[PDB]
Parts: sequence; structure tokens; C-alpha cells
Amino acid sequence: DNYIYSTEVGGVGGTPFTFMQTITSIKFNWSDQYKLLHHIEVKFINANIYATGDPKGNHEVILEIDDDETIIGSVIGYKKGNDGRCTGVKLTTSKGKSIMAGYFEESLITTYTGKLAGIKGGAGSDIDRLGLIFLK
Amino acid sequence: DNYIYSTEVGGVGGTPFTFMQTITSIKFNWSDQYKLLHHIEVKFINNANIYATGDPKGNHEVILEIDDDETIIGSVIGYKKGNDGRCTGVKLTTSKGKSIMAGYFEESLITTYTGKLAGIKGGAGSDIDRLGLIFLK
Amino acid sequence: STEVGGVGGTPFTFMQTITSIKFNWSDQYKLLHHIEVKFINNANIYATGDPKGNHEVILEIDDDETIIGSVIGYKKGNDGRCTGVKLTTSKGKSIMAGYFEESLITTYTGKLAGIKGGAGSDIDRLGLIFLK
Amino acid sequence: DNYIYSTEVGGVGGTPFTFTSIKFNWSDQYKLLHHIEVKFINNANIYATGDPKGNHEVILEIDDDETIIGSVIGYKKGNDGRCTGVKLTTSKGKSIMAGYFEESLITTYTGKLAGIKGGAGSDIDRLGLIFLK
Amino acid sequence: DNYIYSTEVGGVGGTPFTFITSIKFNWSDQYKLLHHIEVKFINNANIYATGDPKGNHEVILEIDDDETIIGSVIGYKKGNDGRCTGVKLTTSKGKSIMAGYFEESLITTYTGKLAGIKGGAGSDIDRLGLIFLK
Amino acid sequence: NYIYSTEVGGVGGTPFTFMQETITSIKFNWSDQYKLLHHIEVKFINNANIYATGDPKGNHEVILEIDDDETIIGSVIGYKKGNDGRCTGVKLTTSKGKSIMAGYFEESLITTYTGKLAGIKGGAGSDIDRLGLIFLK
Amino acid sequence: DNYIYSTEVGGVGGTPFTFMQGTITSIKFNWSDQYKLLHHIEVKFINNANIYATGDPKGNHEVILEIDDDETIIGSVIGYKKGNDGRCTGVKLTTSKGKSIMAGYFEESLITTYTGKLAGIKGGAGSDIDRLGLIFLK
Repeated sequence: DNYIYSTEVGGVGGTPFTFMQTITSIKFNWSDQYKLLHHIEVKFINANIYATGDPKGNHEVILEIDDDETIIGSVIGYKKGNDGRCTGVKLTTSKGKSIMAGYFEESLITTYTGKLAGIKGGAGSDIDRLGLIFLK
Repeated sequence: DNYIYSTEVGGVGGTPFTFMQTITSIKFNWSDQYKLLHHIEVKFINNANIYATGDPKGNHEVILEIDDDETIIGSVIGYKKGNDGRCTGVKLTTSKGKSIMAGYFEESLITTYTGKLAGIKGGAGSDIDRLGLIFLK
Repeated sequence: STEVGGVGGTPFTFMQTITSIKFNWSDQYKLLHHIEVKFINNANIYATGDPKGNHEVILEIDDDETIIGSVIGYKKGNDGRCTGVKLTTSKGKSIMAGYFEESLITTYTGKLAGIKGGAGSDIDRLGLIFLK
Repeated sequence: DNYIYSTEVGGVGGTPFTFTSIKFNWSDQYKLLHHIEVKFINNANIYATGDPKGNHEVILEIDDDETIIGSVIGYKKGNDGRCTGVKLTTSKGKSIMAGYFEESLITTYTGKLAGIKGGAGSDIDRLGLIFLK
Repeated sequence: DNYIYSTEVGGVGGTPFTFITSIKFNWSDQYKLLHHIEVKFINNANIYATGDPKGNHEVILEIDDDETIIGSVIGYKKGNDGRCTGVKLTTSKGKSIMAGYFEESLITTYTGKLAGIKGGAGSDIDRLGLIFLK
Repeated sequence: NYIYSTEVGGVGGTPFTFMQETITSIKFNWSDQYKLLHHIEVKFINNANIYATGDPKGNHEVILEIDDDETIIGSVIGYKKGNDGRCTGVKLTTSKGKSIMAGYFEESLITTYTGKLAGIKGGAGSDIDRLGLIFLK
Repeated sequence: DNYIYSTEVGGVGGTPFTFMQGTITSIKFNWSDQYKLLHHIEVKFINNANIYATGDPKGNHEVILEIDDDETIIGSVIGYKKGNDGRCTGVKLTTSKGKSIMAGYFEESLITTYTGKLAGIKGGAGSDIDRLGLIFLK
């Protein structure tokens, strides 16, 4: 209520997370071996790293977000089903910044857009499930 | 009406549906095995209900979330024509450069009316037999 | 617009602006075979020709949407036939029907108001009609 | 005049001519223009010239307020020359392409297409466009 | 004087020249050079030609009264024994021509209202420069 | 005043911090043999001094000169993650269409904050172990 | 000064040059496919008929960029080999009127220079262009 919840995509498994009250940094860890996201970290506008998942993947990417910078384009790749996983994230900002993490070989959601305020989902070894959260 | 009805394309078969109350989420399920749409889900502004139809047996899906102020500016449905017909693909593009592509387009096409996507309508069984979009004015 | 194609088939003229148009065509004959049209504030399907072709395309036109680009492919001569239509709208919508292996007209442009021509088995001849 | 006369390109042969719609006839067999027709604003007459023996034609209809912004004629140069192709593009993104461009080219003046001029027999020997000012 | 002279590019050979609403270039596939140029001027029906028009191709660019050159490249062989091999021009109205070849040297010239040409030719165009307003 | 981008790469090498209370020249040295940054130099407005760090043993370098009024609008650092990590590449693009590419991007990336490039900070030995940029506000 | 001095890139060798006066109105670059270096540069200036050359024009390629009086450089890259032993290997320039040249090669080091009205050059040349810097104005 005064936040927009994007559909969490991927499986029912892993341990729940919800990170909120905006985002100033987000990092994604992924593997070439499993072609999944494994681990996410978030910082806020608050010096603590809010992490989740196991950072066992051979790649990472970080997007730093200026205070006034919104997300204008966002795609999450995922395997659908109870047994599902998140496999990739593309984001593009109101300033022409973009990141690409992991793979997009199965299902996609083109999310809502706005000021990236938090994330929510389940993670174990892998990121089972991810949803973004925006302002209003 | 207060609504613009796109021609429903595909076959006469399956069970009829109409979803209305604007659309804030839509998902399309499709198969590489059958090369059809099989299942559609829709959510609406200020209403937590998932309105589904068809059998979600396909190996792929795509979800488009629509911002409150976001209109559809380009829309194409692929389909097999005739009574025995099926809807095979959807491309949509929004007023914010968001776009989805579901399934296949190697037979017939409709380039639909455009505006604020308000509902869908059609028939579905195992497959999406027939699909029409509905827009505001 | 100049009606292009042959002298044959049965004449048609559809008028009242156009809100929907459909084209049927074949890979076997590489012609248009059949056209349908709907009009604003009128639920009637005005058809013509034999819809025996394996493909069709439908373009829906918003009330305020004009045609900005239009090409008809055709075989010229008395025994001629209309073979293809490309249309592009003032809102980036476009359709492509059938084939363009012989002759072409780039038509006048504006609000698509009607069509006119002759059709039997095939669309023998087609011309568009525009506004003010 | 109060007109711009583009250089007529192609040969000296055929019979001279000087004239909202234009049509070009051409052949895959000879790779030339053979025949042109022109219709005028507020005048229902077809002004033709040349022999329409070619297997292709194209028609460009020009809206009243529509100018030509890009124009190329392909031709064989010399007394024995022939006009072989026309590309035209309008102020509304309409374009036609007639026949072939395997030898010489002129990029013509541009504006409101007012007439044509040239010589034609079996083939279009020679063609020039005429624009306003 | 009240003219801007682009560098004449190509060789020392051929006969010197000095001469816009029309320009034509003749060239050969056999020699890959310009061989001959013609020019017409506003309010003057004369063809000002130079060089031997023995090449199998030509192109003509007509320039509207108010139309300037906004991009211009001349291809040439450098050195005393040099030759001018090509011209690309683009106008303030999106017209463009391409004449001949560009497989050795290039100059990107000054831009403006194309006012004249200058340079030496015989069988081939040995050397060419454009001239603009000031 | 200043905005500190996350320093990416390893914990190793000797710490550095360059600022002058903005950057007008920056140079990056890298190797095809090690596929790392090895050395960085920075000059500042109204100060002739070269502030270097790292061992310039690499076979390539690039220099970006920044006009006084010119901001960075796009910036990516490639790096190997982990304690034994290294910085491997820098792409920068300016408010005047100027851009450099230094070294390699075969592992991890940060798309940094943007603004008037004011300083750098990190650790370097043989290699640039770790790099963060610093901007105004 | 009234002038902006780009870093001179390339080697210490060759004979020094400095070309300045109005601003640059023509510049030419000679280069070789055999050595993949610049070998020779010429410059002309506004209101001055003098051809200011330097280096040995032994290379199989050249390009000339003419600069209109009011035309600035908006993009500029010099390729070079770094070190005392070094040489300048290429120049890309792009103007405020969509003109561009590309001379020689960019297989080793690059500088993306300051931009503005190209007023002069400076460097060292022998057989090859050893070293080049551009000079601009505020």
C-alpha cells in the first residue's frame, strides 16, 4: 500500500526474504554451470548489506542507482513450476544504465517500472523466486 | 459501449470466457510441442483475483505487467483460421517500450486496435481456441 | 485510387469510414482471393471473392487513425488479378498480404473510407477510396 | 520559366513529348523503360508516350500537397542511349522503383512534380522531369 | 578572391582548368579513374566540359538554387603521376552521388554552396579541386 | 559532498585515494598477458602533478581528457571478484560523446553511479587490486 | 595560454615541431600499411598560404580533412605506441558538421583528447611521426 509488488517468478522452494523501508545498490551472482541466479545483495539509502542465497556462481554484476534514478525497463528470466528457479535479470534505468545477469532460455516477465524500493522471493543454493517492489 | 472489441481470431471451439471489471498483469502459456497458446491468466487493478482459462500444459510462459497509465501501442495475434482454428501467438508493445512475444505466427495475423488494455474474451479448452482483446475509449 | 488488375469478376463498391479490413490469399495461386470490410457504427461484414486461400490478415483501424503508406501488387492486363496489399497506418500498424512479383501502385493516402473492384474466385481488381 | 527543367537523359532518338499520377512500363527482357502515362490535377486526360510492351508497370499517385524530395533516373548515355529506370520518393515517404540502373544515373532537382519531357519510340529514349519554383 | 579553394588532389599532368546548378562525372571500370567532367551554371545554358569522356559510366547531380553541399569526398592517387579516381557528394536536401573509385587516397573537403571546379586533365582527370562561397 | 562508487576487486595491494578540493586526465595501463589493469595515473584541474599507483608493466594504455564542464554519463568496471580479486577493465562515456575502453570484461561488472568524476580510490601492487570512482553532488 | 594542450603521445625521438598562428583550415596525414605508423603531416592555416610539413611522406595512404572557419572538432582519438621508443600510429577526427577522417592504425594505445576549435599541432617527426599533440582554444 504505497508500494507496487511485481509477480514473484520461479519456484516455491528456498527460504523466504523481503527487503524494504529506496535501493541504491543491487548485486546478482550467477553460474555458467547451473545457468541460474544463486545470490542477491541489496543496499539502501543504511550501510548494511541485505544478502540471500549462496554466492557460489563464477560471475556477478552490481548496479548502483542514483537517488533520483528510476527503473524504466526490467526483465526476469525464470523456469516456471513448483520446482522453478530464477535464471536471469536485465534492468535499464532512467539514465541509460543497464545490467544483464545470467540466462533467459525459458520464461520471462517484463515487470512494472518505477523507483526500485525492494525485492522479495525465496533462495537456497539458487534464487528460487524473485519479485521487485516499486513506489507509488 | 465504453469499450472497443477486437475481432476474436481462431476457432469456434472450447468454452467461452469474458474477463472485465483495466488489466494490470497478463500471462500466456504456450508449447513447442503443439505451437499454440494453451492458457491465459489476467489480474486487474484493485482486485487480487487470478482469472485463468485453458490448460497450462505448455513448456513456456510470458507475463507482461502494465503500469496504471501504460497503454498498448502495438498488438498482433497469430492464429489458424477456420472453425477448427486455434490462436498460436501474441506480440504486444506498450507506451513505455515494454514488449512480449508468446508462441508462433506462421499462418494468419490480426493487427488489432490499440489503447488501454481493459479485458480479453475468447474460447479455450486444452488450447486457446480463440482470443479477442478489449480496450477503453 | 486507380483500380489495378483485370476487367473480370463481379463488380463491388463498399461505402457509408473503414474500421476493419481482411485479405485472404493462397500460396498455390499467389493472388488475393477474398476481401471483407467493416465500417464504424455498422456491425455488417461486407465480403466479396472466394476465401479459398490458406492465409488471411486483418487490420483494425482506430477512429482517428489514417493510412500513410499503401501498396497494391497486381498482374496488369485484361486477364489481370490483384496479388498483394501492404498498408501502414499513422500509428505504426502495418499488414502485408500475398505477393508482389509483377506490378505495384503506391496509392493516395488519408482516411480509408471504402474499397471498389471486381472479384470471382480471385480478386480481379481493387481500388481504395479516401476522404477530405 | 516559373518551372525547373531537369536535364533529359538518354538518347537523341524516338518522337519528342512535353506534358497527380504517373505510371512506368518496363521489360525484364530489354531492361529499359518502354512507356510512360501521366494524369493531371483537374484534368481527366491520360497523356501517354512510348510502346507499353514491357511485362512490369508501377503507378505513383501524388496527393495535392505532396512534393518529390528524392529522384534518380537510370539511363544509357550517348546518341544511341535509352532511359532504363526511375526511383522517386515523396514528402510523405511514398516511393516507386521502375526498371534498371546498371550504367548511368542523374539525381534530379526536387519539388512539386509539374511535368515530363523527352523522346520515345519502342523504348523511352530520353526523359527529364519538370518542377515548380 | 571571394572564393574558397579546396586542395586540388591528384597528379601534376594533363591541361589546367578553371570554371553551379549541374555537374556530371565520367569514369571507367577498366582504368578506375575519372576521365571527364562537365558543369552548368545558373542563368547560362553552356556546358563547360574537360577531359576525354571514354569511360563506360556517368552520373549527374542537379543542385536546386538554395541547395548547399554538406558532405563531400574526392578519391585520388597521390604523387606527380597521380589521378583523381572518385567523387561522393551529399546535399542539404539528402541528395547524394557516387562517381568512380576510392581504393587509394581521400580528401574530405570544405562545405558550402558549390560555386566552381579547377584542376588538370587529359585522357584522365589528373587533378580536381572544388570552389565554394565565402 | 562526494559520492563513493563501490570499490570492486580484491583486498590486496597498497591503498590509494586521489582528490584535490576535479579530474581532468586519467590513464589506464593493462596487459594482454595478464588481462588486468596494472597501473592508473590521474591529473587534476589547476595542478600539474601526476598521481600514479600500480606497476605500468602492461603493453597498452588509454588516456581520457575531461573538459572542465564534462561529466561521466556511463561507466563500467570489469573485475575478478573475491579476496584475491583484481580490476580487469574500465569503459567510460562522457556528456560529450567521448568514450574509452581499457582491458578486459570476461568475469564481473559494476555499472557505477555517474556525475562529475572527482577522484579514484582502491588498492594496487603489480596489478590494480581494487578500484572505486568518486563523483560530486 | 589562450590555448588547451592535449598530451603529446608517442616517443621522445625525431625533430620537434610546433605549428600555430588564425586556426587550422586543412590537415593531411600520410601513413603506411608496411610500418602501420603515421610518417608525415602537413597543415595550412586561415589567412596564410604556407604549407607547414614534417616527417617523410613515404607511406602508401594519405587523407586530408578541410575545416570550415566556424567548424570545431567534437570527437578526436590518436593511436600511438607508448614509450621513449614510441610512434604515433593513427588519428580519427570528427567535426561539428559530421565530417570525419581515419588515418593509420589503432592496434596499441589511444588518447581521447579534449575537443574544441583545432588551432595547432606539436610533436616530433623523422622517418615516422614520433609524437603528436593537438592544441585547441577557449
